[PDB]
Amino acid sequence: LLRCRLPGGVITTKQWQAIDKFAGENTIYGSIRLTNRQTFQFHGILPVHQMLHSVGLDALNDMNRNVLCTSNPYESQLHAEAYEWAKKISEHLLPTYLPRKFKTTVVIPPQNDIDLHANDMNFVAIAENGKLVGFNLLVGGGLSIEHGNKKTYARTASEFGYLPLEHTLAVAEAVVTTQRDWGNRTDRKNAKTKYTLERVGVETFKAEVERRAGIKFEPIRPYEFTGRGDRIGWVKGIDDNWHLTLFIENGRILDYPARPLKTGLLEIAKIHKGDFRITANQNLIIAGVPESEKAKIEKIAKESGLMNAVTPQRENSMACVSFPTCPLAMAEAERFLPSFIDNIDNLMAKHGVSDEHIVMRVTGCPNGCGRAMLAEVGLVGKAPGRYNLHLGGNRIGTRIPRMYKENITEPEILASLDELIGRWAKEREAGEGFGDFTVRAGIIRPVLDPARDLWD
Ligand code: SRM
Ligand code: SF4
Ligand SMILES: [K+]
Repeated sequence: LLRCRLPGGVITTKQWQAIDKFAGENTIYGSIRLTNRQTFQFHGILPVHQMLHSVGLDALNDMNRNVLCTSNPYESQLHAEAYEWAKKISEHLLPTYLPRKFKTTVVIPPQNDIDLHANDMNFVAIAENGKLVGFNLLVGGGLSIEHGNKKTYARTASEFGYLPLEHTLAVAEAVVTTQRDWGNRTDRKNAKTKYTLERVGVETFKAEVERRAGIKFEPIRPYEFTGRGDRIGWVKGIDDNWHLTLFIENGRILDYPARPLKTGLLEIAKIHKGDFRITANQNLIIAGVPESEKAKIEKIAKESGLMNAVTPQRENSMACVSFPTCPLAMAEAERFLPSFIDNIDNLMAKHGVSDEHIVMRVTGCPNGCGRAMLAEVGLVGKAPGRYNLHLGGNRIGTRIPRMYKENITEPEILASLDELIGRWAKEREAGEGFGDFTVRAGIIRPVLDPARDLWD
């Protein structure tokens, strides 16, 4: 288990060739596993640092995780600056010993693909005239819980306010240090920013950030999100450039019989002009393809099975690694997802909603790596073949799903979803999401204040 520091998930093709080689000749699984934090992982490393170092990559005492950045903004020009800022916060936060690991993102509305509410510190980009002018700071998200422990909880991030671009690093540092100092010194399970905020108060925390940063936040500038999914397929970028996002189930890059995904990405990397972007959804964007290069790239991706069409449901589903490599796994996630969505696809078709989607996620244990706690339908592993079923989140990821059923099996999960989806298909309003609907229809009470009403 080695993991690289790759802000915004942008990786060059040169770097891609060096990791593809290593993955194949020096690991048990021979795979490249894209993670939901925009970086990659090798599994079963049988040196790695000199390999990383040689292509300019570095492997992260440091309580800092990979800083995310919206990978494919609708206003393509905004990416360059937002990415430059992600990269700067990354290097800036690089060595203080934090009580718990600190997660940070730079978001570009209206896309919340980086799933901000799962993170400690978030900078929501505010642009004017195609230029970033500042950020809206949201602080305090975290998804990890412990089964049966009502003192733990998933929490969404809180809005602190707006800050001009210039005050970015000072604020970033102030948040880190204030969590570092105020973080719970007695228990590690209460040491996350989300716990500290609830202990001292958002306002008490905010006032301190201001004092330390040397500024005063301005009121939050309007922003809204419309989704969290990737833009699978070709999208027009700036100039004559195009972006091809490839759907990769579980982000597992390996050559399968008749679907050489791994060789396919290597072939593309060899003729690709720009670079690649690893998404927060475990997919890969072949970025900056000249219009003239579209057919060449598409030809390879197509041959390799990288462009095999899947349903919208599949494209919007996610699972953590879990078995066989995770030591904390309670139930299958990655290896369970595919056949599981095979089942969901059938139920979707049975209900005439095959063109629809439900943000469906499966996490192998309460730690929550699969981000099931921000899904419309989340599966939290409890034991082999068993999961806690949570319902009631939303498409954009701003609501925590309450536990609906506990410790049940797939046949039981499927039987419950069969009935709920059927109701949704027939009783929903125009454009109404499944999560919102379960809450509107009274199928599940909403979680309005995580720290106080997440547990029944
Ligand atoms: C690879 C990935 C899930 C995936 O399939 O993509 C993952 C994989 C692993 N996670 Fe994670 N988590 C991943 C994103 C996160 C997420 C979601 C996110 O960050 O977007 C969270 C939930 C949000 C949160 O932090 O609250 C998450 C919360 C945890 C926790 C709980 C931490 C806590 O505060 O309690 C742990 C366990 C721990 O460290 O105590 C952890 C533990 C672990 C490790 C590294 C297991 C371990 O501690 O030894 C899991 C490794 C499995 C394996 O064999 O590879 N992981 N994990 C993600 C790696 C991200 C990265 O590149 O750094
Ligand atoms: S959620 Fe649990 S099982 Fe899944 S990858 Fe994270 S630690 Fe392992
Ligand atoms: K994926």
